[PDB]
Amino acid sequence: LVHVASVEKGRSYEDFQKVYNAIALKLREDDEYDNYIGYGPVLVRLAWHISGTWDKHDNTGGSYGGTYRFKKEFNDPSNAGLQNGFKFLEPIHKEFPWISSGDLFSLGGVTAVQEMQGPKIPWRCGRVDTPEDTTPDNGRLPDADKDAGYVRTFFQRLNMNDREVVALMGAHALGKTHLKNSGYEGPGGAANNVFTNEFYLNLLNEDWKLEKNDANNEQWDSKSGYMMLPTDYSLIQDPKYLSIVKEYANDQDKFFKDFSKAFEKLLENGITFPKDAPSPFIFKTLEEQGL
Ligand code: HEM
Ligand SMILES: Oc1cccc(F)c1O
Ligand SMILES: Oc1cccc(F)c1O
Repeated sequence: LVHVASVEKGRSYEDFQKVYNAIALKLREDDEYDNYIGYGPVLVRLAWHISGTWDKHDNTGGSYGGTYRFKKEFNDPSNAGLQNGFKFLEPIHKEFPWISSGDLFSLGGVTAVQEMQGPKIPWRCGRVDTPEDTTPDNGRLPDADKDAGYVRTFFQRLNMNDREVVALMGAHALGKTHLKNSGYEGPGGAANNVFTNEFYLNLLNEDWKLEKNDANNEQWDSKSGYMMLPTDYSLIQDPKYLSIVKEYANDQDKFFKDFSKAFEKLLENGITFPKDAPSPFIFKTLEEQGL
């Protein structure tokens, strides 16, 4: 199955920078959400979850078709809590009805990363909505109560290697787990609406204890009041992952560059870009625009 990017008719970089700006201004305005974390982290998780249904074997799922807008995918237990990100983006969809759903959901993630002082993430337009019967079944997103070999095998379906997996997981510096959404509770660090390499530093430097939470699931807790999922902790249990965790803990710029590449790839998996498609866009932040 082939999904060819098709640019929204007549649109160019300036149109998409306007959408970026509207998302960014709303992120600034709606500061109170989730005890003043704001909507940045949930938009990053949304962009990942709409992309992470992809299957390299048959090109099903993926960001292209925008299928999170349909009940089956919206209601995936794995997506619990993401309705908050969807609701955030609704007024943006209303203001800019011409942008496709997959373009909007993925651009929401890019905008959140950059507005949270993360790396620039080049972004390409042209995802096209596909109908309800193209929605992937539930169960393609990963479980958190697993070990390193699970994580490695899982991410092969998304064509991600060890370095790409460890870089993508650095997004777990952002936001928090919520007991009602996932059966895990707590944040992973102190700077959880600023994009940094703190995930790796905390994995290496905190004193972690394996405890049960109030949902009767195991998670790793620090006396600092941080937590890691079992799949997060697996990155320091496996020797190959551990090497890369140490690399990103010791090189902020390398983490930013590798995350940017892996996150763009994640958001673009499944999409064929015509040879004459526009180059990827690099959006200016509000701060760079003096806005
Ligand atoms: C083995 C892979 C992964 C597992 C099992 C996993 C699991 C989870 C779980 C259980 C939560 C908590 C959800 C909640 O309770 O609200 C969460 C949060 C989050 N995840 Fe992951 N995830 C993984 C990979 C990723 C990746 C690849 C990204 C993006 C690059 C990502 C970004 C986030 C973000 C930003 C949050 C915070 C959401 C918020 O604060 O609302 N995750 N993840
Ligand atoms: O209906 C929608 C609301 C928010 C974002 C979208 F992409 C939508 O299709
Ligand atoms: O380990 C974590 C995963 C997602 C969000 C967080 F806040 C975490 O500490």
